[PDB]
Amino acid sequence: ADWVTGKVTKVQNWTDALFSLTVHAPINPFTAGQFTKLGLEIDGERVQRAYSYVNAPDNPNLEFYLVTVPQGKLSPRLAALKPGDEVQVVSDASGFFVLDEVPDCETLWMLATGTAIGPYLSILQYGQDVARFKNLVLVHAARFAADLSYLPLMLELQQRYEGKLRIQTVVSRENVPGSLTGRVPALIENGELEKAVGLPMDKETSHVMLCGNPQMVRDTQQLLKETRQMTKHLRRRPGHMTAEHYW
Amino acid sequence: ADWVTGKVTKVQNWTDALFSLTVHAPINPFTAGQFTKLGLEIDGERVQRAYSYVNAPDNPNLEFYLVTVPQGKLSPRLAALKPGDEVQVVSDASGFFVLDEVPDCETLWMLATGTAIGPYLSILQYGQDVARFKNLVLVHAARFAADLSYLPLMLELQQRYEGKLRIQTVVSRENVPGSLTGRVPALIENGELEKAVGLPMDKETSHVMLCGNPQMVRDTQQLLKETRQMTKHLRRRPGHMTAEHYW
Ligand SMILES: Cc1cc2nc3c(=O)[nH]c(=O)nc-3n(C[C@H](O)[C@H](O)[C@H](O)COP(=O)(O)OP(=O)(O)OC[C@H]3O[C@@H](n4cnc5c(N)ncnc54)[C@H](O)[C@@H]3O)c2cc1C
Ligand SMILES: Cc1cc2nc3c(=O)[nH]c(=O)nc-3n(C[C@H](O)[C@H](O)[C@H](O)COP(=O)(O)OP(=O)(O)OC[C@H]3O[C@@H](n4cnc5c(N)ncnc54)[C@H](O)[C@@H]3O)c2cc1C
Ligand SMILES: [Ca+2]
Ligand SMILES: [Mg+2]
Ligand SMILES: [Mg+2]
Repeated sequence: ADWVTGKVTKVQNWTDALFSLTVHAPINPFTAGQFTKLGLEIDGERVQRAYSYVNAPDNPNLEFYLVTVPQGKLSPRLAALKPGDEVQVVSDASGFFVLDEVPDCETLWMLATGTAIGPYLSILQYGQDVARFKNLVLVHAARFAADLSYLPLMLELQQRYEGKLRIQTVVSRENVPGSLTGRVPALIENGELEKAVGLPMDKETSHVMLCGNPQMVRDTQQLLKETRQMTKHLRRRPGHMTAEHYW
Repeated sequence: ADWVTGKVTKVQNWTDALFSLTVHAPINPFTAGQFTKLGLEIDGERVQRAYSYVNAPDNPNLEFYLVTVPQGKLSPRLAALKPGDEVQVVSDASGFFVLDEVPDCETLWMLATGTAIGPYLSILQYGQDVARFKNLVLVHAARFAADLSYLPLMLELQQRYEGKLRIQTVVSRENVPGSLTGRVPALIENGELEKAVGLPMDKETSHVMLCGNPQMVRDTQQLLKETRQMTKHLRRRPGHMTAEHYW
């Protein structure tokens, strides 16, 4: 896994914990939805972690949306980077959370918690290989309204897609006009998410991508399996769900 | 002003300085765009200030979007209210920043700084008397992206308006994907706002509503007069610009 040297060109601090890095690095071409590994030297040793590309692959402004994990090894050090700093970038991207691995369906649902919205933003900004889906639905769940860092881009995407892309934000406990409140699995189970979006999530019409918090991913997959007869998708055994856990 | 007792039902703290109150109170009917006055007793005397309704006239959740003016007489005390607390509400709404005072035109531009987005949210949520406008453009200018409190609602509105409504964010003090950087008058003058929105601002096609900071309001009015032969609108001298300053 050889690497190249990236240079930080922008640091955007969204909240005390959330930031986006913009980096220029001579990486190889990647597929929208894939991740690389970013690395710094910590206590005399190379430390690296996976981070998804937020940018479309044809945009050389590499962008990563991160949360500072308390007591985390690498994230606080990435949080300390300034424009002009170097960071190590693995030159070939990894991952199967990509349209190439998503079967045709009427409605493609894309569920993310927190910083796990990245891969959907890469995919949606790139805008290729989506003609075969009638509907696209992006659901961003975060703890507070203040944590929904890509709403302006989301307004841009919604307009671009002319009604084909439907977007819904979810917050944990706040009452926020325009957002749903609560857990993604609970909002699926009680019908509120589907009512808000105005499209069903079911085996006949949907594929569901799930990205980020393992509890959200696990609980949602268990719910859809037990209550909607929806299965994990495999090349050899076609199904309805594609997942990428962030931990 | 004849008043009623409101009960705070919800308080949403957006930022250290921004908050929205929700109130139940037996007010008289109001026109979307109008304001009332909210009041508290401070050192033995009744103090009150004007606040625009954010809610549509048929929504009993009376909602006000406020900035805490540091050491302001009333706003810090309103920021201290908690659900269940009482607040004084004037029962007859005031103001002429309403669609019945807006002349027919092709594109209605709604410009607001900071908390002055309220009257537009009332108008757009009620969604009446807008058939007559081919285009609606809502420009929310704030200092930082963290200050754009109603983006989830704006995204909801943009979706339901099926392309009629265009939402544009402007942030003066940083660069955020999907936002325009700068101040409203400069961005009108240099074509950026019109470029970002995708529609012209001119005397043939436009009416412009302006709400909030008096410097934004007067600088913009002066620019459009000198530069685009657009004038302040009156019943007796029909023109292109409607204004409401917040101080
Ligand atoms: C494919 C993939 C893509 C990813 N993309 C991103 C991304 O784009 N942006 C991003 O911020 N992170 C992303 N992550 C997670 C990232 O790789 C790191 O795990 C994260 O930055 C924490 O690393 P650390 O060195 O600071 O903490 P560590 O010292 O490694 O401690 C991490 C421990 O905390 C946990 N952890 C990881 N993330 C969180 C979290 N948010 N909350 C609570 N615990 C957590 C796990 O339990 C882990 O064992 C991704 C992970 C994977 C597997
Ligand atoms: C018709 C009308 C509608 C209004 N609607 C709202 C609204 O919906 N939400 C809202 O937050 N304010 C609104 N305002 C302002 C509001 O009436 C008060 O002036 C404000 O809350 C500050 O009062 P205070 O007692 O805390 O400050 P004071 O002790 O009276 O000091 C006043 C100073 O506060 C500053 N200020 C006043 N209003 C604002 C503002 N909104 N943003 C930034 N600085 C300000 C000015 O610099 C002013 O000189 C509106 C004003 C008018 C005239
Ligand atoms: Ca009229
Ligand atoms: Mg809806
Ligand atoms: Mg645009």
